[PDB]
Amino acid sequence: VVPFNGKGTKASIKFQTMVNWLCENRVFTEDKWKLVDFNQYTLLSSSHSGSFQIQSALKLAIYKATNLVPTSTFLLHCIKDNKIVKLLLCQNYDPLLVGQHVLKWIDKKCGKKNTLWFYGPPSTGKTNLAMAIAKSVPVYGMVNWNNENFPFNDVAGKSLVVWDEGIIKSTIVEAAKAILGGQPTRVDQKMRGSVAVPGVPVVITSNGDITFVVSGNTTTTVHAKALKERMVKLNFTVRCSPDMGLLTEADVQQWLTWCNAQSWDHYENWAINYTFDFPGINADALHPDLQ
Amino acid sequence: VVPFNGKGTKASIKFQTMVNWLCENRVFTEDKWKLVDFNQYTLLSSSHSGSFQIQSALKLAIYKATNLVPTSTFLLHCIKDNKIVKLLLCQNYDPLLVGQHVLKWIDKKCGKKNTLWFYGPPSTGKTNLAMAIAKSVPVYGMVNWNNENFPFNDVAGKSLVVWDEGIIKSTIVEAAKAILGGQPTRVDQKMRGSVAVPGVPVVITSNGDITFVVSGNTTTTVHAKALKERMVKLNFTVRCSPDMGLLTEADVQQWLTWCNAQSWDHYENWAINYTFDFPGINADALHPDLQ
Amino acid sequence: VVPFNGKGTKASIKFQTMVNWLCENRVFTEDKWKLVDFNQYTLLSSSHSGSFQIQSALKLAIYKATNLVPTSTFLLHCIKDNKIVKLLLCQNYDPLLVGQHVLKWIDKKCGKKNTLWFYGPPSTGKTNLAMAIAKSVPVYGMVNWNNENFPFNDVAGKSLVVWDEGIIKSTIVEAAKAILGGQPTRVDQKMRGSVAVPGVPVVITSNGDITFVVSGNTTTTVHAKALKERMVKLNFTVRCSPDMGLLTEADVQQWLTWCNAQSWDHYENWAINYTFDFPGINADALHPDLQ
Amino acid sequence: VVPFNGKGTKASIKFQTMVNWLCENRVFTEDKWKLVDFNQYTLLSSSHSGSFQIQSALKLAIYKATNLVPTSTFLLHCIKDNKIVKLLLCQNYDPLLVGQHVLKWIDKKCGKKNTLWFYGPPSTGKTNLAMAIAKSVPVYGMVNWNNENFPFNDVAGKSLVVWDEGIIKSTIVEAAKAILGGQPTRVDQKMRGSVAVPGVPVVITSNGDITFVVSGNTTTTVHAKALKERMVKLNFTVRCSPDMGLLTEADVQQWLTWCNAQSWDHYENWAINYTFDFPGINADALHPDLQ
Ligand SMILES: Nc1ncnc2c1ncn2[C@@H]1O[C@H](COP(=O)(O)OP(=O)(O)NP(=O)(O)O)[C@@H](O)[C@H]1O
Ligand SMILES: Nc1ncnc2c1ncn2[C@@H]1O[C@H](COP(=O)(O)OP(=O)(O)NP(=O)(O)O)[C@@H](O)[C@H]1O
Ligand SMILES: Nc1ncnc2c1ncn2[C@@H]1O[C@H](COP(=O)(O)OP(=O)(O)NP(=O)(O)O)[C@@H](O)[C@H]1O
Ligand SMILES: Nc1ncnc2c1ncn2[C@@H]1O[C@H](COP(=O)(O)OP(=O)(O)NP(=O)(O)O)[C@@H](O)[C@H]1O
Ligand SMILES: [Mg+2]
Ligand SMILES: [Mg+2]
Ligand SMILES: [Mg+2]
Ligand SMILES: [Mg+2]
Repeated sequence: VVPFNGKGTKASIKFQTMVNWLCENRVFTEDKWKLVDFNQYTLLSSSHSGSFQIQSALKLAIYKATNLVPTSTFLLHCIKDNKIVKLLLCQNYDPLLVGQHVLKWIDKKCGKKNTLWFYGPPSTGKTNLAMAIAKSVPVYGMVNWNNENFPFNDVAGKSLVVWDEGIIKSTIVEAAKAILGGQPTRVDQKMRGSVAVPGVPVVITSNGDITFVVSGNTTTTVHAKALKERMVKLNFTVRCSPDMGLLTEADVQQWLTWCNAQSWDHYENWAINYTFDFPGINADALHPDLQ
Repeated sequence: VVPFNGKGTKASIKFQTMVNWLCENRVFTEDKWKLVDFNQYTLLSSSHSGSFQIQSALKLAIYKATNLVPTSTFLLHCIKDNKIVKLLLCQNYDPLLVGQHVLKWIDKKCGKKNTLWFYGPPSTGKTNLAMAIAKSVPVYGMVNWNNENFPFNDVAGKSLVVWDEGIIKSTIVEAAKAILGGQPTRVDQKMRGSVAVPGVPVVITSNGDITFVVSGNTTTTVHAKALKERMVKLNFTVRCSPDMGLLTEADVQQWLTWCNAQSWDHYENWAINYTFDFPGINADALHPDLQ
Repeated sequence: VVPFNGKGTKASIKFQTMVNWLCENRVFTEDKWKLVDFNQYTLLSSSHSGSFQIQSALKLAIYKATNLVPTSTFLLHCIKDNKIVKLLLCQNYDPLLVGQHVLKWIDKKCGKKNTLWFYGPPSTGKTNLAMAIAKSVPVYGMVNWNNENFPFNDVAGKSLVVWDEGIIKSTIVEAAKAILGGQPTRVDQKMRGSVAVPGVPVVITSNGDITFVVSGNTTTTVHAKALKERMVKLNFTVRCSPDMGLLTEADVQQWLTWCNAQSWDHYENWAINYTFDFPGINADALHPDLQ
Repeated sequence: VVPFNGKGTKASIKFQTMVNWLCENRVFTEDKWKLVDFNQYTLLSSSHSGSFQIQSALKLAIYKATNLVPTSTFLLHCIKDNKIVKLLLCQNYDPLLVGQHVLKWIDKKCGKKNTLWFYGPPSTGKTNLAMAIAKSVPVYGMVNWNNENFPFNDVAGKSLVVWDEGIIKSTIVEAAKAILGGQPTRVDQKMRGSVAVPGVPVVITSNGDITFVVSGNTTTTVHAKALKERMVKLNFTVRCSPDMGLLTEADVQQWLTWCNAQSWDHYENWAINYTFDFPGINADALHPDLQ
């Protein structure tokens, strides 16, 4: 489609430049704008026009970051000292395959297996890898912030949804299957006009088996197969020492950048058959620098 | 206290004999009365007096069974062929200590540890050992039968309460802590005019860990300590042939009688300080009749 | 169990004789009692005692008919001229096998398969063959009489439940799966206090496929596997003559009496594995009497 | 069917005699009993037993009069002077045919044509003829008495239902089709336990075409065909002078008794296939008495 030949004024060009600046510097909230540039916010908020422009530019930046640019782009751009690879080696997992799977999963290139699940016993490194990952995406949401009766109230405009120490009830199990597999909600179909558009990755950490759905004062098992069809499970069964601090965006960015450079030939070999359980660590097919 | 000098008539003695028969024949409901002796039920149901007497005698027999006679008397009435012993041996547990603890627990002689917990993965023998105990006692009740919002609605007049594959919610945890610890409910305290209401033993089977209380869409571990003060845990890990069938009342009675017949020296050594987790079988402490 | 040695009076014996008379003559409602014997009803209803006795005897007779005497005895009491065998032959079915299956089904001896489904184009005999078994049993109930939101109100005390031109909605599918399989509800288990409560046979006639569950304005197939495990399906294709005539209980009694006397091996050879579709006719194995 | 062995005492026999007296003398309400025999009512109301017996006898007499005895028997108890025959001659109708049709319709022998409709212009004798036939039957009801939302709430136990100056709305048109066609409501089937327990004759008088069903603020015609099927119509197109007075029970009884013993041929052919409109006179075939 040939773009419309409409020509803008100087104010429109400056507004577009400000939107580009907002998207470039990963500023997506009013508080972040105040913390990053108080001068521009103060100058803009002196009139009605600037107040309208702030909201309009914020919305446009959200849309551009979550719809027009791949999420992995806000993930990229000597590896043995990284904390992420050491953590993934402690729990006997291959860092390269996990990184490639994360790269493919955050771009909605894994099919119906839209959910990533972390499982294991207390202090084993789970809300630390999930929340480092979440802090590197442009916008992320959480199920804990939302109301109990509406756990999926706000999923549009987000790059990731985090469910921390979560359990699935029979009241919402029908809705969760829609969001854990990537199926759009009905209202998203209605306003967009198509049958499937938005999509959103989901990451879950828990201490117990979420395949068991609580019904009343008891538990059922009839929903196990459908839930297992849509998840990839990792076992964090090795406790970690308190010698490790918080995981930061730089560590995960470096880890993913290093993973993206190496050979991908192994990954699609697994991609013929996506398994519920992630493959375990090997030694014949390990990366030479990781030894 | 010297009993009152009241003298009964022929009808009173007949009614007392009927109550004794009802209590001795282990019949406590109208349906079992019709099934066992339809002639007497039909003869009584011919007038208002007989209809009143049916309900009065049923209530009196229930009270006598659940309050005046210890439950362990009903349970009591070669051993290799017993399925209970083999099932408990396959699960790395000593049948003798388990039997002694069951005998002491059903009589409310364990203190604050009023709950028995069976934990383990699918088909390992748990709704089997529990519902043969439930049928070995005069009257038992289920949390499953009760309403969702009132799990502990009916506990008066019961010798046992069974919670099958259940989960503890945060909206009912306050009543759960009281009922699983043997603490009498406030309504019974008010109605009976005393603070010495006995309380009912509880048995729980589950696939997951019930010390993680379901709150909202997450699980909390704040109560995990307190619950551990009121429960004894048994792990059922090994699985069992699909050929062994329903376990029966005769097997439970024989196992409990044989357990009671032996010595009672090792139990009170453990009873000095009760442990949350039931100890496993010992290599040399096993009874000669079981080695 | 030795029955209670209590002895009844003359009035008790007369009441028991009246209950037996009510059972023998298949009188289970007040209107039928008035129609059959107005003299005894008028004599009894002259005082409070007789009015109480009427209801007591009716309840006892219903209970004895439903729970203490097998229903097949009420059905049991040349064959080429019978209408039922001709109707079942027109639809390419063996009347002997159908009769034996009906006899085993009405006594709750089929396990999980408690439902009988008649399906086909209109005017093919479905209501006729089903509402003749219903009139042959002592007491029968109808799903159509009950409320729309509560289709399973009166299922206790019934020998058969009839669902005519029925469709399964998504709101009642949970209770429908339980009732069609012969399992009891929580209320029945709690009131009886026996967990093992017998179910009631169900017969359904319909013009469409009832495995498609109505949800909203759509039909779904997520329950089509559990429903087929509980049902036996017969196809009524051949249209019937416009002067077929209303079927009579005597025809059903004659057909079932003839079927019960014949050999059974051709039934339990198939009864190891129950199929969703009823086996079709076989001229080689057809009984020589009705050739 | 054999009556029960039970025989009554003196009190039971006296109660049965009192019930027979109540049924014979056409006393079916307490006010009628006080008006006809105040002495017996006063002696009965001395104690609780007589008060119970009064209600029991009234209910038994009502049931006997409305279920065990044909209605026409209450109606079958020179001919020029009769007012009914003169009125029917002034309306261009054959009195013999009307009498025979009334006799066959009061006994529920007309099939689906359970309703009788009188239509015509103001003051032409219609609340007259219809309320003189209702005075002859033991017990009758009226749609006027009942609530507007539930016009057919109390129809059990009546020999006739009168709908005076009526009109059919779209809210109840489904229920009326049951009453006007003679089919039982689901409540009657539920309580009695059968499929076709009762059926009540209906008589309707109106000044307009009742086949037009009122819907909202407009009129529909989609229900006309069924109403035409379930009804028989007469045209009272001639008004009457005010000298004529009321129509009594004696006139109706004499008219119906006279029509009962003339012939049953000119009706028998018509009963082969009923027409919506009642045939008019025919001087070719008219009875010599009134000719
Ligand atoms: N805010 C923090 N600052 C420093 N170290 C932290 C912090 N949070 C967690 N850690 C460390 O990270 C490791 C695991 O913590 P965490 O990732 O929260 O565990 P987890 O498996 O998610 N726990 P749990 O929620 O109890 O099942 C431990 O070594 C902690 O000491
Ligand atoms: N109804 C039954 N009839 C015959 N045998 C049975 C029955 N139920 C259980 N069994 C036998 O008992 C074994 C244990 O079953 P069960 O006691 O139900 O296990 P469980 O651990 O409670 N199961 P689950 O509820 O899946 O955690 C089975 O493997 C069968 O061999
Ligand atoms: N009341 C009746 N009296 C006489 N014959 C009847 C009666 N009802 C049905 N039949 C006959 O029996 C046959 C079966 O009719 P019926 O059993 O009502 O049909 P059905 O299979 O339920 N049809 P439908 O409900 O339209 O799918 C027809 O050929 C009818 O003529
Ligand atoms: N209460 C009465 N007292 C005396 N005569 C009456 C009475 N009611 C009716 N009549 C006579 O019966 C005739 C018919 O009246 P009625 O039967 O009420 O007519 P209708 O056509 O049913 N009425 P409507 O359509 O409501 O105007 C009258 O013209 C009177 O002669
Ligand atoms: Mg955590
Ligand atoms: Mg179990
Ligand atoms: Mg039909
Ligand atoms: Mg009028």
